[PDB]
Order: sequence, then C-alpha cells, then structure tokens
Amino acid sequence: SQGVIGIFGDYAKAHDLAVGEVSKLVKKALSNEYPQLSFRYRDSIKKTEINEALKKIDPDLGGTLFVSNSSIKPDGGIVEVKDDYGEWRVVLVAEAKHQGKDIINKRGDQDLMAAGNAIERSHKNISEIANFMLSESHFPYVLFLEGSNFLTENISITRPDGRVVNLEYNSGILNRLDRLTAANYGMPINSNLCINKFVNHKDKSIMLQAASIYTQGDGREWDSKIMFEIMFDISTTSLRVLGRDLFEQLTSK
Amino acid sequence: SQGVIGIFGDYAKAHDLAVGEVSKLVKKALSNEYPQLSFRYRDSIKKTEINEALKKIDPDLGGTLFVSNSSIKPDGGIVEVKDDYGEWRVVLVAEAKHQGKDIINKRGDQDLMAAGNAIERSHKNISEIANFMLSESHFPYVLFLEGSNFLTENISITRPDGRVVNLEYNSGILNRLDRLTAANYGMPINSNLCINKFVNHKDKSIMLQAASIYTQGDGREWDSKIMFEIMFDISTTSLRVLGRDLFEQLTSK
Repeated sequence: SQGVIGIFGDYAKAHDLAVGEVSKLVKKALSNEYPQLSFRYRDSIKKTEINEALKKIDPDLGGTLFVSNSSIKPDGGIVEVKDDYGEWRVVLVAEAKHQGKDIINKRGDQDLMAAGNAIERSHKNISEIANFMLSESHFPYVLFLEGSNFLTENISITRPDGRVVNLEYNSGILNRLDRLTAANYGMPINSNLCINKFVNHKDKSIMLQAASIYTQGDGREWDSKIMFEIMFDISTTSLRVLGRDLFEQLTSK
Repeated sequence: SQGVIGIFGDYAKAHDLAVGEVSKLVKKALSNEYPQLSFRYRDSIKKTEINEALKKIDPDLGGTLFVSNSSIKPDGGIVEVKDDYGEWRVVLVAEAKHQGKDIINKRGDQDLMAAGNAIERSHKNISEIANFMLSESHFPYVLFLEGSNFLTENISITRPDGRVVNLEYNSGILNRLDRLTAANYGMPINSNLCINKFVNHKDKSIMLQAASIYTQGDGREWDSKIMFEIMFDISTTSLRVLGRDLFEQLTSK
C-alpha cells in the first residue's frame, strides 16, 4: 500500500521540486487518494474574494478595495476541495522563505550581509488568508523557513581557509525566527497546527488561527521529499475538518 | 472648559511633534484629565511579556523565545493605565508610516521611485500587540499612513517646468493602501475602531481585533494638532472599556 504517495514524494526530491511545484503534486495526490471529490490548484486570490467572503460573515466587514486587480499570491499556490454545496474550500496554502545566505557553498554593491527583516512581510500574506477563511474551522497555512537567520540549534561551519565559523543560533545579529512567531501564538515551531484551537476568555470562546511555521534550523536546505508529506499532513487534516461538509460526496456508495 | 486639551493640541502642531512625541503629550493629557489613575508611557515590549501574557491565557500558547532581548517597538510608544488590581493595561499604541515620496517639495543610487511594499512589515508590529492584548476587549492600535502611495482621492500636482502631473489614486503602480487593509477586516479606513467587534459564526462568537488605519489620502502630510485628538479619541475609548476594572480608583470620593 505505500505506493502512489511514495512515488510522488520520490519524484519531488528527484527534481528538487519548488515549494509551488510541490503543492501541484500535492493536489495530484490529494485527488488520487480521495477520488470522489474535485480538487483544484490555483495561485492567487483576487482581493475581491476576500471581501465577498467577509461581507458574508458580516456586512460591516470587507468593504474596501482601492486597486481592483489587487490579490494575495502565496508562493506555493493553493489547493481546494469542492464541498457538498458546490463551493470551494481551502485545503493547503504553502509559502517558503529563504532569508539567510551567510553559510552555503562595510556594505558592498549590496548591503552588509548580517541580518535583515524581510520576513516581517508576511503582514499581508497571512492576515489576508486567515481573513478569507474567517468562517472555516481550520487554517492550513504552512510556512517553510530556510536560511542562516532561522537556526534552531547552533552549528559551526568550516571555511575556505581553515576557519570553522561557530554560529550560535541565538545570536542577535543572526536570528530572525522570532519575527515570525507571533503568527502562531507562541506555539510549537515545526508542528501541524492545522486545526483551530478555541481559547476562551471571560465567557468567551475566541478562535485562534495559527500558521504552522516549519524550519530547518541546522542551516541545511529543505528536502523536497519531506516538503511533500508535511504539506500532505496539513492537507489531510483540512479534509479531516471539512468532513461533515463533504459526507455524501464520499457516500457515492 | 476647552482648555488643557486645547493648549496641548496647539503645542503639538506649533512644533510639528513626532508621532512618538505626540503619545507622550497624550499621556500628559490622559493623566491631567483623569488624575486618579496612574498613567505611564513606555516604548518597547520585551518579547517575554507577550509570552508571559500568552501563557496566562493558555499554557500551550507563548512558549518560544530564541533571542532573549527580542522586543516589539512601536514607532509612537505606548500609554498604559494602572488598573484596580495593580497591573498595567494598554491604552494607546501609535505607529506612523511614510511610504511615498513622489510628490513633496532606470534605478539610480537608489531604486526606481514608483512603488514599494515596505508597509507589509507591519507583520510583526501588530500581530505581536494584538496577541499581547488577547485578553483585553479592545485594540487601541493606531496607524498613520502618509505618502504618495496612500492616496484615497485623486490629486494632480503641478511641476517645476509647468507640467501638472495628474495622479490617479487607484493607479496600480502607485497605491499601496490595500496591503494594510487586512489589518482591519475590510472595515472603514480613518475611523476609531478601538472597541472589539464580536462576530459569531456557527454558534461561536469569535473576537476580531482591528487596527484603526488612518490616512491623509490627498498627499498632504499629517497635521500634528489633529494627530493629538485622534490618538486621544482612541485613548478615551480604551478607558471607556477599562471602566469596570478602574471603578474604585475613580471612586476616591
């Protein structure tokens, strides 16, 4: 039985498939595995959709669009299922960042290579999606961090001329992982946080939506074969929650 | 009676007070107006505090800190009141951005001057604060946008040599206001959204926290005198909601 999901994962690695490219394969498999439903991969959400979705939740929400063609374009596309009611539900939104470049094989033409805040931008890309899914009970948002800024553990790298640079993960000048954390409420890095955790403060059960932030904190880059299962775990749990709204399409017999 | 809050607002403008500087004056007034409470202005929140605050809500939340001295530093500081229980509550967190510079009095040494995404960074600065206040019933987060990227209406500017550049607010190449919108759920730009609006989907009342995004969409820069009342409106509503937890400190007689 360890077949199709096997051969796909291999093919991912055997071509060092892009994060965007992986999601397509993921739909390819997502379909092959539950072939009763109709899966679709797309790569942008028109800023409109978010609003349309928001008014649906509340009239007073989502009522501003200044540049019509505005859209959210997550690096690794989006995979959606078609629910019993003919709408499309979100299953996987992947994105991968590469802030680093201090270790792999006065400012110059380009800035000093020490630290940056390029990752803070995920301002737009997450908030927009979580809002587009404000009426869902899951947030299959996956982020793959990769670079000499997102180190979890310490590692020491040898140099051309003997020196074995010892990079302390928690060096202020080199760790940017902490700017992304607010995106999950301080929860466990590298964990499938696909299912919404309902906190409740003072008689109120307010819903948290956390982005599953993953990172190869040893410095080594992402192994595509693995990027497949990861996304596939998120995916499955998305179908796990969308179960009741998929029921009969599954009950074709 | 239109006295102290008058003279302060004037002094703000009469010195073109910085957004950070205004908040201090705002505390100065916030105190002078309700002199029973103890107000304090600070300018950074140690990444720790957020976590401490988060565990308090839920043990499984806020359990990651990679670079100890990490902190959220909002441009315009923070103003807090001291509640009946000796803790400090958030009253005002102001921040102002200036993405623009295409109108006021091939790339060069610096990039082509047309459009940028520098505002998307507010990834960190808001999510961090709203999380630090996940147990409050208000989000006094105020953002002041200013620049030739945040135009609401269209304006045409004359040039050195006669030309009267006609800038269409909704030109794709020049409008960046739409990247900030997800920060308020599509709600009204330039409005005191200090009070949390509890939406409810499928038997659930999930809490929304929106940042009151303000903008001088005519191109003209921010008039400090006004930046005072604005922040003061947010402030007051923060005390409006923190009323029950301030009660007796107000009942000194």
